[PDB]
Amino acid sequence: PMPQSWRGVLPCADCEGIETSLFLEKDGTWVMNERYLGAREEPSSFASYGTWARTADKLVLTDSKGEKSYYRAKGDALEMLDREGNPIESQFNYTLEAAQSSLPMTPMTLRGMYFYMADAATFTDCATGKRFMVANNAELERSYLAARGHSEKPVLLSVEGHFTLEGNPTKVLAPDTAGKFYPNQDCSSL
Repeated sequence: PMPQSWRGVLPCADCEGIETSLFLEKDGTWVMNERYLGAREEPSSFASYGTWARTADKLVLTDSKGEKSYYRAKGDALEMLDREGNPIESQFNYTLEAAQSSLPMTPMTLRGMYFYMADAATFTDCATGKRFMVANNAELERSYLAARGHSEKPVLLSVEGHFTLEGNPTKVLAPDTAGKFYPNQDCSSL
């Protein structure tokens, strides 16, 4: 009671990965194929065969040259082990590699002091105190005015938006939703 064909891509110390496929045959023989993605090696792939014996859950593969290797089949998974039964493993990191890509377009929420005047909207962000330009948007500007009443003062605003590049190439806040102005409050309040 166990499957007879396994696939998977394993880590390559010198490439994108190794396309691995193990085939367990009825006649107690096996054949393995390894293909190197992103190869800089002559034979982009090489296969191996031999006979296999399986104990309870363990599996021992003896190749065409008598060289052994071990696996433990837990479900649909086939784990590579050392002869003691421990799984062979590698430690993985989490590092962002320098690359160049465009500013995200995913909207995020922002809390800031919005201020519009003479076709120029600015938004002093409560969180970083930094102040960016807000892409012109009729409705937003209307609402702002309608909320600042008898005063030319900046109004707290909560809007969804993302940063984009505009002309004058300069960062600018582009709204993604109607705003929600809060006239009486400022950043400190809640």
